[PDB]
Amino acid sequence: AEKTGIVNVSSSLNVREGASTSSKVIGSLSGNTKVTIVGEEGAFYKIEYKGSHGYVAKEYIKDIKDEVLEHHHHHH
Repeated sequence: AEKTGIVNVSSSLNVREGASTSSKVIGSLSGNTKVTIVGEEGAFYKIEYKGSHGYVAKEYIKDIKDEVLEHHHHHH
């Protein structure tokens, strides 16, 4: 069951490849941007980053709810 967390920042959210507060930044994501979570580890959530696995703190994650959107958007 995949989970989507809503990003909440005053400017932007940094993405780390490790799990520490200052491990290694590989890029950043826009605010209110949804992130897919496949698991959790420590005080940080694991997400599927394009090219590898991104790690972010739970503090920048708010309102976590499932939302995979049913297939076939076109309504019969």
